[PDB]
Amino acid sequence: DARDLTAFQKNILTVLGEEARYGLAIKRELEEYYGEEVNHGRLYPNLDDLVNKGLVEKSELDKRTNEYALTNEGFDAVVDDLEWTLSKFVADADRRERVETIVADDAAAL
Amino acid sequence: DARDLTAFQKNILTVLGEEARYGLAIKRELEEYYGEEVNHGRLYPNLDDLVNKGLVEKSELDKRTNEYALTNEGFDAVVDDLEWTLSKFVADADRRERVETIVADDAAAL
Ligand SMILES: [Cl-]
Ligand SMILES: [Cl-]
Ligand SMILES: [Cl-]
Ligand SMILES: [Cl-]
Ligand SMILES: [Cl-]
Ligand SMILES: [Cl-]
Ligand SMILES: [Cl-]
Ligand SMILES: [Cl-]
Ligand SMILES: [Cl-]
Ligand SMILES: [Cl-]
Ligand SMILES: [Cl-]
Ligand SMILES: [Cl-]
Ligand SMILES: [Cl-]
Ligand SMILES: [Cl-]
Ligand SMILES: [Cl-]
Ligand SMILES: [Cl-]
Ligand SMILES: [Cl-]
Ligand SMILES: [Cl-]
Ligand SMILES: [Cl-]
Ligand SMILES: [Cl-]
Repeated sequence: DARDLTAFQKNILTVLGEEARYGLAIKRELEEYYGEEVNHGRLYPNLDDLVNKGLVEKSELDKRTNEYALTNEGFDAVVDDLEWTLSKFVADADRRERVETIVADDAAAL
Repeated sequence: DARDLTAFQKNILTVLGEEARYGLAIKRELEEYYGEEVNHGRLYPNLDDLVNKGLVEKSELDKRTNEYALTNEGFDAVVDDLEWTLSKFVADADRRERVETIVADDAAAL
């Protein structure tokens, strides 16, 4: 089950929900989120874990470079947690309008 | 600091984003999420941590019942996580359509 993942592992999945990324690209995406450095020794063992759990697939481009992508299971985990989060956040009309605005503005910036 | 919370602590904040709740009520909402029992020894020390961080307020009610609610800081942390999650998930028009359906269905069920 994916609901037991650590916050750091879920954030990797969130990053890859946007698009498949090289390991180094995931690291900088996480660093922009956390506002502090993400060590190589924290990211890559957790990438390994998610690959072994069946949530991420690894494509070997070169020695010292790989691309990571969500599996179907991984995407299901991302959508499952988003649904649960929204089921609790969308608690009244004001909350509905707030999310509608977030999504619309996110779309506009694409 | 809020972006450094554990998955369990973030899930507590999510639960209280829906509405204020007694400790016992938080426990069962989390149990429904995880599909497994949540021990008192895990929930309550984490609630105390969130209170100490200023993200939850503990209202001590009559006769040994406590009710927990988000502070303004706690609500900020829930929205900030949701915005980051949505910024990564809403990557194209089909992703936007899926989120908008989830939000609308949730609102309709209220
Ligand atoms: Cl965690
Ligand atoms: Cl973590
Ligand atoms: Cl990349
Ligand atoms: Cl890599
Ligand atoms: Cl790169
Ligand atoms: Cl780190
Ligand atoms: Cl490594
Ligand atoms: Cl989520
Ligand atoms: Cl759900
Ligand atoms: Cl509504
Ligand atoms: Cl709101
Ligand atoms: Cl956790
Ligand atoms: Cl979480
Ligand atoms: Cl309650
Ligand atoms: Cl209890
Ligand atoms: Cl109760
Ligand atoms: Cl804090
Ligand atoms: Cl308090
Ligand atoms: Cl964001
Ligand atoms: Cl989609």
